[PDB]
Amino acid sequence: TKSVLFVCLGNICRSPIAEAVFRKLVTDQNISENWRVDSAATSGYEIGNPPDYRGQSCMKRHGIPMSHVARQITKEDFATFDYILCMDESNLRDLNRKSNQVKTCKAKIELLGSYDPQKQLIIEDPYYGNDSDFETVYQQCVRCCRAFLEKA
Repeated sequence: TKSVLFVCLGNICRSPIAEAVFRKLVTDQNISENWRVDSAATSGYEIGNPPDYRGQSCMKRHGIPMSHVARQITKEDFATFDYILCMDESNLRDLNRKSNQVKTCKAKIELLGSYDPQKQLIIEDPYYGNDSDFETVYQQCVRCCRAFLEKA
């Protein structure tokens, strides 16, 4: 099995969308049995919350079921996931910090946007934005997830 964990600060905007995007891709290609897919937060602010409703409206317009309970990344996630793909530099900073506190870091920790063929390296937090900023994030997730799936 291969595994990927999508990470943002709160695990309510960008990482649930990336996770649902990726799960769609793998499910539609008949290989979701081969993938463990999940999303998690670097912070504890949103634990137990569903995705931001704006993101749900976005993903409903694109046909994508999205069903998630926010959770914080754990030390175990570094041992178990093959990839931890994050959204921005503050995510990357925090994840590198946590990775250095564990014994086993199996996971490669990378920005998701490093996969973009269009080269938009940062998936910007849409929390303080509007519907078009959710849509940009979805479109980044779709490009980057497909490149990642091809490379992984």
